[PDB]
Amino acid sequence: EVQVAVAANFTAPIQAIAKEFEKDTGHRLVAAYGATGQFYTQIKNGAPFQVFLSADDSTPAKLEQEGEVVPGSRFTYAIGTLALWSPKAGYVDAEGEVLKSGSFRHLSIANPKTAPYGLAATQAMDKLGLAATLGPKLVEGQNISQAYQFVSSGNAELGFVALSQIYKDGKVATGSAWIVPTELHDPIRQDAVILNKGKDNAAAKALVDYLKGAKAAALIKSYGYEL
Ligand SMILES: [N+]
Ligand SMILES: [N+]
Repeated sequence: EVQVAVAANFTAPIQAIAKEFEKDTGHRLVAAYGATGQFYTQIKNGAPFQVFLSADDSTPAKLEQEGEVVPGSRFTYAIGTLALWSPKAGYVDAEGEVLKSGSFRHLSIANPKTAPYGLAATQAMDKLGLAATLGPKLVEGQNISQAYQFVSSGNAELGFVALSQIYKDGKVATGSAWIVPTELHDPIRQDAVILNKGKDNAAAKALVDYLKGAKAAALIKSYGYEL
């Protein structure tokens, strides 16, 4: 009974939370996935979403200034991490020296105009002093899921991906990765919000309470997010 717009980094997490949420509360979570920025437009245009799980905090804040949000509704549900990643175990070294030494032609990022995880990537390359040399090599996905898939499918040698896409059981579980240290970019604070069409909706209220709950908190951290 709850239409949720879900930033692509949070695709697998919400599919998992949706299964326990349905069983526990009886309300069905119907999720659309995509870039935070694309949902900003859809919401502005009348999309039926009732809850919005952003990959940032500024987009929910922007929507509230423009009257699309229930005041009092904004909270942080997860804090993400950026990783440089390749499915090839020898390719991305433990310190990220490939960004400086590598011979790759394609570096995958999510569209930084719509994807907070892409913005974190361009902040990190900028603070590394590598924006001018890596810029020509960039290939932009429409969201962090597409950016990841470019690397997984071999359309780019490596990419800046969401930790949630490669992390299981407290560990990067596949390929080779460098965890981007936070000082290189703004913390990836991911905020949730009840939208106008979710005001006074029982499933919407149940969901945000659930996201703050014990079963949701354990799943969220199992994908590498901090709370
Ligand atoms: N930056
Ligand atoms: N820091």
